[PDB]
Amino acid sequence: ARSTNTFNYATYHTLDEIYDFMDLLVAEHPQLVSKLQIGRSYEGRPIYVLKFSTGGSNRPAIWIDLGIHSREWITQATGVWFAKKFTEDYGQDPSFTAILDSMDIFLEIVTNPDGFAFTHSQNRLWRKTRSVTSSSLCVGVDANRNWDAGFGKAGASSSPCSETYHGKYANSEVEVKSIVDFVKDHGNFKAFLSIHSYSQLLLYPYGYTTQSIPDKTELNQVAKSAVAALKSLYGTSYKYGSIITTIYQASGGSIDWSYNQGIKYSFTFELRDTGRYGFLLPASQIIPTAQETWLGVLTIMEHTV
Repeated sequence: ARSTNTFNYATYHTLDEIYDFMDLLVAEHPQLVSKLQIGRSYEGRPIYVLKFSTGGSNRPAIWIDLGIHSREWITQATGVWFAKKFTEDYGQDPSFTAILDSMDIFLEIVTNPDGFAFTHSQNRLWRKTRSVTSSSLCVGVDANRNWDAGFGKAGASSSPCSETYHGKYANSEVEVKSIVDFVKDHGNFKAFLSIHSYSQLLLYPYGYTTQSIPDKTELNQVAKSAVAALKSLYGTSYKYGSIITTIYQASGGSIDWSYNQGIKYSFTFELRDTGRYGFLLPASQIIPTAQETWLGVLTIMEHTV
């Protein structure tokens, strides 16, 4: 509210509160955090990214996006906790301190602002963007099927009314193109993590093809380690593997795109739970979910540094 120290991390927040939170955090830690606007959503809402850095010029970076699918509230709530966590652990935790002393972390808490606002306003289970097409009465695109990676192939729908509609063409959604341009312009990202829910899974490329990535052995071992670390707090069990062998074929996914850009450490997290509550995860599970997930993310970060 008035300070990130009085902000209630154990409850779900609206878009305005999360945006106010960003300004508070930047005001409290000006030498570490800065807020960047990488674009504007379809409905004109600013798209913000928090940059955590201790200095340098274009240092190797880590990308983390959450809430690309709006109804997955546990992701945006985890993102807020993450932001605060970075500021409290720098200079306290030896490992995280070493990471921030050599690398920058870019965090996008609300990747799909329009959808998020909608879930609070009209439909709690809305997942797509809110772009309109004259071609249909239906609204929105599945932003995680809109990337240029096997775009339009099996694992996505060509129907505008579908929950998995991929869009008219790759990167048609400004919420996606804003990330694409930013990452390509930066040119020095080493890891790309996209957070979702639910299912308790840690996945790596690919989803659109059965082809195995040349870094499978390494990513599979990193995934195994991250899962072990995450489980150490509350015993939460995760499964890991490539997207297509673990779930099913899925085209136009973000990490398939990032990996094809040369970002080796591309992973997607599917948080709690396994179905008991699903997308409506109780607010009482926010902090413990965030705490365990942190352990997994840091593990991946340690391997990138």
